[PDB]
Amino acid sequence: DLGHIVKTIRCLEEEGHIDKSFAEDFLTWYSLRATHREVRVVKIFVETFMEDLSSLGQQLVDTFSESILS
Amino acid sequence: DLGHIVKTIRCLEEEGHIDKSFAEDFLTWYSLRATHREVRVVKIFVETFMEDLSSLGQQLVDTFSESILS
Repeated sequence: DLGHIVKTIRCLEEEGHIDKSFAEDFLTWYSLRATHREVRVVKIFVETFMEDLSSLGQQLVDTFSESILS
Repeated sequence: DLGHIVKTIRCLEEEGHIDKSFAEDFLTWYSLRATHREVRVVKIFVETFMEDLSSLGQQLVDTFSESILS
């Protein structure tokens, strides 16, 4: 979870939807003072995103592999 | 574009949908020998992903900001 949340927050930050400031605050909050249910809800959001990432990856691989190999 | 493609490929790699090997090959291919149309199609896939990232970011911010602030 924590590893997935950090990786996900990094993706967001790298494209400027959150500033480094919010990233830090989000992670400190998540780790220290997020209630058990708000963690469960964070996990849900991250899981949807993981599914979208899985899909893109499959798409890129499926669509371009043949070309990449030459 | 290129900056967005690299950032996007990094997100994928960080969660093991592609190995560092494919990342490198994908980027070299994209830059050097991807045809103009296959670039247009890559861009489309990346754009869908950018929309999914935008949404997650908004979701996290919208849902948790109040909590993060205390």
